[PDB]
Amino acid sequence: HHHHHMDLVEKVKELCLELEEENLAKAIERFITLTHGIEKTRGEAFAKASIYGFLEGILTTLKMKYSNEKIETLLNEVKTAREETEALLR
Amino acid sequence: HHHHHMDLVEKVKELCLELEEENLAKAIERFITLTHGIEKTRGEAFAKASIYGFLEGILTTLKMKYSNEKIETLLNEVKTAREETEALLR
Amino acid sequence: HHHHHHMDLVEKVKELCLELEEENLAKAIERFITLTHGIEKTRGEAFAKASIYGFLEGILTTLKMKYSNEKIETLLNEVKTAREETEALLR
Amino acid sequence: HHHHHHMDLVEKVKELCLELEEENLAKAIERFITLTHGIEKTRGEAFAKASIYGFLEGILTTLKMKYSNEKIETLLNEVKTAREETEALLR
Repeated sequence: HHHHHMDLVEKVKELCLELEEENLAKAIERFITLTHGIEKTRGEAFAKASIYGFLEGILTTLKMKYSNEKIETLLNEVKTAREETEALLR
Repeated sequence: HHHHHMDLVEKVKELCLELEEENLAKAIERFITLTHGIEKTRGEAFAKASIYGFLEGILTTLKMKYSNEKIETLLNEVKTAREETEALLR
Repeated sequence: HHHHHHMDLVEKVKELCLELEEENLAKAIERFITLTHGIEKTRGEAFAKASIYGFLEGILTTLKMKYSNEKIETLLNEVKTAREETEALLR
Repeated sequence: HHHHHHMDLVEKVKELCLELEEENLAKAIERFITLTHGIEKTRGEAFAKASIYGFLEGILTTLKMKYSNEKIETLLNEVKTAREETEALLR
């Protein structure tokens, strides 16, 4: 099992609450909010790489101020989403 | 006073140590190293949006901890570089 | 901060030229951005952006020597800022 | 017919500014060029030249919006030539 896309961006914003990090999550929403145009102008992979990377940033430093199973689990999940996103077919 | 590319990345890995987050700096080094081919494979904006998003994710979370003037500074600098990177010419 | 980028920043500059009566100038930009579309194809984005942005700097700089409107410097700073990001590399 | 290229082109233009009483404009070209120094080593020569030339044309263009000097038009077409050549690929 593994979360993906908008789903994954939620399992994360979520864990941010469990960590009592309110603004952190509000930011994630404000960030994904702006990463709205990128979509059409640059394409889907570019749009995912930004967000997935941004979520990688977070889950990365959180994994320092806390040590839950969740974080690592998610971080590895998001990390996999990134690796799929940038990979090219041909 | 704005930084860019490798430089802005360096001035961020730097704030990490200043913050006593060596592992974090190590992480960025890893991230930047793993971005490696992306620039080749997907392009420069992709590689940039990818790494800048990550840096902004680290920074956005730290800002939810320490309160240095640097952090909010390096943040607006990262967001601005991400914005320019994603903008299209026509 | 509130920096403008790419086509949008270009668009701002043209506008500013209008807000200054300078029309043939605003008309000139379009002429320039148009006669430089393929560049992106052959040299890429950074190169394309470095030509247009440098071009806007040149415009914004000689006007800042004719008028006083704060919008000029504010705008000049952004194009300069955009140039710098565009030319920076990750190594 | 021989035309100006690179550094000399930068000078002829910087010179025209002086002969128009706009030395600040001239000092700008000076500082622009300074700032655009290592870029040559990072993005290549074609890149460095396209930014500086676009910059020069941006000036020559808006300049032309305030003077009837014959030199400007020619000085403009020259910078235009320099660019066309610079951005062209050997393929």
